[PDB]
Amino acid sequence: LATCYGPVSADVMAKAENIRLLILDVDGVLSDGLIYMGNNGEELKAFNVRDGYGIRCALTSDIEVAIITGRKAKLVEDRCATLGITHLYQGQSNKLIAFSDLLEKLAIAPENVAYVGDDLIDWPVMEKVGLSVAVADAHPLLIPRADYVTRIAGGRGAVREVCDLLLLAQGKLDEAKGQSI
Amino acid sequence: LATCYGPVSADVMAKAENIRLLILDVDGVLSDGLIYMGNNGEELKAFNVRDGYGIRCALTSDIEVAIITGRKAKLVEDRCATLGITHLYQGQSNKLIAFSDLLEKLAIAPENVAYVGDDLIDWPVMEKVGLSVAVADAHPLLIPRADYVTRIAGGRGAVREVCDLLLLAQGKLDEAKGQSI
Amino acid sequence: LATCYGPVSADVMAKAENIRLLILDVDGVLSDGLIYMGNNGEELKAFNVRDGYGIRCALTSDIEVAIITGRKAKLVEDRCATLGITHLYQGQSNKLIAFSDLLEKLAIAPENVAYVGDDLIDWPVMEKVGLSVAVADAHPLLIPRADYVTRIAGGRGAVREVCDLLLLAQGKLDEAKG
Amino acid sequence: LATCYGPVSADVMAKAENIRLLILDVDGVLSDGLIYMGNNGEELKAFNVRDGYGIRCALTSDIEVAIITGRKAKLVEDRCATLGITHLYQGQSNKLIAFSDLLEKLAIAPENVAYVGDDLIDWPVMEKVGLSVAVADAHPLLIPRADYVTRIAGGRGAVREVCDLLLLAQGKLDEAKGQSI
Amino acid sequence: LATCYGPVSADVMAKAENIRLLILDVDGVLSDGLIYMGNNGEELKAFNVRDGYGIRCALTSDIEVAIITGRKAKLVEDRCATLGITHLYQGQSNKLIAFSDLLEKLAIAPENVAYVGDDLIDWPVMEKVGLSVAVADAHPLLIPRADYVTRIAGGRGAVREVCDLLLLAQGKLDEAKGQSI
Amino acid sequence: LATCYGPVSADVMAKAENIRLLILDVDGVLSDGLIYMGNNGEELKAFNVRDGYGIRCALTSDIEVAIITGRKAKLVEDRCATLGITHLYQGQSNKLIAFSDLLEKLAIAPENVAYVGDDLIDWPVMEKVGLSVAVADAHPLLIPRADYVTRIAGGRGAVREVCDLLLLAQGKLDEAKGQSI
Amino acid sequence: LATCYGPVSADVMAKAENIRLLILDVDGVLSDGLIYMGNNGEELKAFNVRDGYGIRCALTSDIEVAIITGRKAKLVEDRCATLGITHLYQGQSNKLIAFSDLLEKLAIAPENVAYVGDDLIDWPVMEKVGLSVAVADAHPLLIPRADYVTRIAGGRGAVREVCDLLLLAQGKLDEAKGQSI
Amino acid sequence: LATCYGPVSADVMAKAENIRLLILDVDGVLSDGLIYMGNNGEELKAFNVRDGYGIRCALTSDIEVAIITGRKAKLVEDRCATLGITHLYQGQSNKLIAFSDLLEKLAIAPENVAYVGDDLIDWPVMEKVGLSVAVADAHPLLIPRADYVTRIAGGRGAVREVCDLLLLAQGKLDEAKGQSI
Ligand SMILES: [Ca+2]
Ligand SMILES: [Ca+2]
Ligand SMILES: [Ca+2]
Ligand SMILES: [Ca+2]
Ligand SMILES: [Ca+2]
Ligand SMILES: [Ca+2]
Ligand SMILES: [Ca+2]
Ligand SMILES: [Ca+2]
Repeated sequence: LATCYGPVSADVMAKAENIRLLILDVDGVLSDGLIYMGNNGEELKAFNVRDGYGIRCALTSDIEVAIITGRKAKLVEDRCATLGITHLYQGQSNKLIAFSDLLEKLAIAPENVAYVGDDLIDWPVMEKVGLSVAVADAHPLLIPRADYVTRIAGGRGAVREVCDLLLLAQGKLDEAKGQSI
Repeated sequence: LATCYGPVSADVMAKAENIRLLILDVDGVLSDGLIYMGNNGEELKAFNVRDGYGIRCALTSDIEVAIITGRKAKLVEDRCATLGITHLYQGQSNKLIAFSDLLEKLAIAPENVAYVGDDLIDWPVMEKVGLSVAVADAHPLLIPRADYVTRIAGGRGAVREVCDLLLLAQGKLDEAKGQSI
Repeated sequence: LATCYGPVSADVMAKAENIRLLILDVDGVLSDGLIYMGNNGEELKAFNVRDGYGIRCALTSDIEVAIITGRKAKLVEDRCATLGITHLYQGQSNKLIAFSDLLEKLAIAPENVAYVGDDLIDWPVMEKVGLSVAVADAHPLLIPRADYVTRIAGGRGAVREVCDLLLLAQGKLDEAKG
Repeated sequence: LATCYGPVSADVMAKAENIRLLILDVDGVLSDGLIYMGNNGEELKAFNVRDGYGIRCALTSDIEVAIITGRKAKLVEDRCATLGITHLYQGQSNKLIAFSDLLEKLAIAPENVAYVGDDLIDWPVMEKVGLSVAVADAHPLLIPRADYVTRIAGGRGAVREVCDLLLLAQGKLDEAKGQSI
Repeated sequence: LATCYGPVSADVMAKAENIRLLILDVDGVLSDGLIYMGNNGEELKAFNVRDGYGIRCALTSDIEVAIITGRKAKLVEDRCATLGITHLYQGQSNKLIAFSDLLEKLAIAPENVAYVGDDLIDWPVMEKVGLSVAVADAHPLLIPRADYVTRIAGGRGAVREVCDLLLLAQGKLDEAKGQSI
Repeated sequence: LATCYGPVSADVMAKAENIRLLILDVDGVLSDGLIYMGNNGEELKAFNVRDGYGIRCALTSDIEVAIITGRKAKLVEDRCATLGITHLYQGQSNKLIAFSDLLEKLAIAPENVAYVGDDLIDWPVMEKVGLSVAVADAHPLLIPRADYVTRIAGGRGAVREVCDLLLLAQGKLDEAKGQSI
Repeated sequence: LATCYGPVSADVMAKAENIRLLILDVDGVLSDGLIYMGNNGEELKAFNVRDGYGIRCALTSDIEVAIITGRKAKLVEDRCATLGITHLYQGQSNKLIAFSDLLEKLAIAPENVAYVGDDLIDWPVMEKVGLSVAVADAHPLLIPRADYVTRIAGGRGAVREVCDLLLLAQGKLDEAKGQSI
Repeated sequence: LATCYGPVSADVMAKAENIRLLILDVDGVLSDGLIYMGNNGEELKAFNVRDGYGIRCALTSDIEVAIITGRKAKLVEDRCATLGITHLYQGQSNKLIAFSDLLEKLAIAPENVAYVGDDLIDWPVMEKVGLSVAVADAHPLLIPRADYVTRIAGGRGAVREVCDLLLLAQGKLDEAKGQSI
């Protein structure tokens, strides 16, 4: 099965077909893994607009989007607001707790869940989900564990790539509309 | 014929000869597709100074330069001011509305218009223009659709490349002068 | 739409749908452009096995395969014979002559012909065909002229890529065998 | 776990551990996919010496090496004789005849069988084996189907790579000895 | 000996086993060598979260992490505060003074120390330590002097690479746990 | 002769031997050509620390460093202050004026001057100096005009590279000591 | 000026404009620098067909082509015969001897001569000619010495590139025609 | 000190200054690792002529060049003949035997010997010599063990690089005169 990023297995496509919830890591997935820090305590993070468009397409194609992140920042709240992401868990080490809460609130089986991570701290959740995704430049020890490895790096369109994959699998890609913000 | 970025087709050269208006996307085209967000509500974007030089050369050589963007930020208005861009459309989901508004105000035919984009939301406009351009690292589904694909990535000199192309085709490249800002 | 080598335009896919004959340049297209010459007058040329599979797929799926070369070698006859190619023109400077001979013999319109080339001498023929193809590492001046530029280089699987494209466009890719 | 070619999944390492027979494709796997032909009818094929060493290590460390190829030439016979490969099947469209012959002769289950191929014609065999492998530069559609994809290209050491993996997983790589021929 | 970044020498793995103190450069090691400066006198630097996870792993595994910088910035104090780095030295031109100071305070022999640098100013200290490390994109002249050259660039996970190496050498990597901060 | 960035011509080394003044462009030479802008008028630019070390080595080794830039920002003054650069020209559209002034004030012949540029507006000055330099990623049309093309891209160490070259040509490289700032 | 291989300097184009004779190295220039030797005393060498087309264009556009090679083989004579090269010197250790003979025979000044080489043994002749050319993958010490360094590697179209440059400079490229042999 | 392939360590250079004997592997060192086999029992192996020039330079500069290879072919004898190599051992599985014979015959201490290899079978010999060299594309497990790793791949100029290194260290590089064969 061909995609606009390269061929994927029938098994990966079958997994993506069932996804009702896409959970995303922030650092190294939605960003390039950097943290910008200033002398007056300012903190910045870079997000990618094409990911934003992808998220918008998913959110309006009956695919819920969630975020579970180890750090905690107001800027992430602002980013979730502008994209319309209502499910946000910040400052969590053991991400299994947020994951159990998500499966509870949305009444959703783990087989209908996809997760995109970039480090070993993400694997406990990724192990349980229907479609585990590692970004192109994730930690070397995570890459072979995931169901699908993206072609695009974290913060460069890896999330858009996953969004495109889910929509294509469900026959929603051609008629998908979002906002490139 | 020969350009400093590599050979281009005669058809692309001929399209570029009639361009009286260059419409530019912002995110992914004039920038590398990143939005910097802070904890105090700050927002940054990165612009390329060699693109600035190209835009100046275009404006000072009878080629109007316009911007249509899906995002809305004051920093964009500032950047347009410093470059002497007077045509700015922000927060536009359906870019056809703004595109139609531009052509009626400037009294210019769609064939005399070039558009440089990076995502699928730009295509409805790009389809109608004389010279459609996708940046090197545009969305993979956009690339095969455009009349021309730049060698240089978004935010790295892709706009300059397009400006160089228009000027050369119009025999203005030798005499064109600008400010590297 | 989507291909295993990456996205292609609607216009290119429409062109590939109509192809009944694929004409192939040899040097730089079926080979990496190299000529091996020996002291006893030996001559070798390298061919790609995956191109072979693609040509066998096309030939058994209603797509005829032809060759027009500027060089002349017995080894090229041997290669065609093993692949079941019957239309071979060697030592052809002006490739337009061999081209007209093919359209006549097979009773085929130039719109239903694809040509894969790598140098400027191939252009007079590529201009006339429905689907012109330059290989990834073709001469720089030929590349922007073609309808489609391959992702794979000459002798590396560029021909297989084109066979894949024709069979995909014709809905034959799944069923085809080589 | 970690290999000298990069991390592999526990799944691949566990599959490699269980392997008693290694079936190898020739063209595009043991060679770089090229057929060198001459005017007098001479034919050449190129092989990699570091692959040779790996085959000698596998054969000396209780792993069988077998070849199923669609082509037929005397040179392939000669290569196998220099390596001590006793199981060779040439000129076959359907590689399932040879694969099943190899299972009855060695009394070996499909799971203890690993296959290295580079094209779609190999897939029927690889589908049924314990560890299916595709070389780095295999046909794009074959790549996502394999359990393992080699880092090294066909004819460059993709076979050595698989031999190194088979030996590592079996704890034989430390004291494995071969001849670089 | 196999790591997830590729093979390392037995001597490097032996040196890495004895490490109780890891001293790190900031600029070009924890960052990509860039200083972001503003008109109101702002200063930003970028850090890598996967480096943070590595640092947290070392500190919780009996490996002290310290920093010696030639620059002085409040932002760096903040980054150290998040990671649990208690030994910070800023504004220091001659890094030997800070180096001698650390060994005296921690009662540690130089052979039990590792240093990760990127420029020639780091060498006088690196020469003395048990394990000297130059990052992948360090100054050309520093690279051949170091015991180990990282595969990953400064600011992109070179520090995490060293942490992973130290933990594997000491048999602590499997059980090592940190926070991606 | 051999340098740590690769071989250089005998003419380039002879030209570097005579250099008493190094003139640098800012944008695309000391930076990667990006301008960061915010919604509150904030302006940011990124500088490279290893460039800073080079400039420090040059200034302390009897090579004067000057800057001529077409933009104007306070942050550039802050950078020049820290590096000890006293010759700065901002908002300079025609760079030939600042060049004439520098030769006048410092009593220096153009043959003893080096200029590092990245765009075509730099050329009128570069044409007159003893050693003209284009950065690796300078505008395509400037590259073939320059006496030397750096290996390193602008804002990534292109200036450190030129600094190393001048110091090597003059036999000051080993004696050179600066601050990594 | 712009070429299909990228920009070249005005000085390079001026040198190319005067060229009446192009002299070529064989090994590393017309070939990829390989010698194929066999057990029966067979010797092979690889030539590039697009180089042959370029050579045919040169000879038919009032540009004499000649070869000076340090080795001697009958295959080279055969190659020259197919291309119509009539000036061939083999087994040539001091290439200045053949160079003088050629210039005497054709009554041509050193300035009207171009030489394409790949190794240091070629420099004494290259130093004297109007246009000296080192191929992209020439010996690293030769590269900085040449007037022009080709973009394309030896045996891959470096000679075609030089032919293309001479024809363009002399205004003969559009109407130049050869045979792809 | 600095070389035309990049900086080497002061240790590697000091080792290179003592080298009187250069022992070379064949397959993967003087060639790219390929064995060409034919239907009528023909064998070919490709040699690099720039390597030949380097070997000629070594042999004329008080550096003996020897060969120990695991395979056995008349073509290798022919290649040694043309280069003037008289010390050739073929079909050697345990290379320590021929190594002991060499040191015995030439009356040379192992510290004054250099070995260039590409696989693990070379290591027992490399472990004993003064300068062990692994080629750029050697087996991954060999690379970290060698004193020096070449920039150039086997059969592409790796041997030339080593020759250039020995001559440079002994002050004979500009001196060096050979035949490009
Ligand atoms: Ca993460
Ligand atoms: Ca956009
Ligand atoms: Ca051709
Ligand atoms: Ca195969
Ligand atoms: Ca530093
Ligand atoms: Ca600039
Ligand atoms: Ca040569
Ligand atoms: Ca070997």
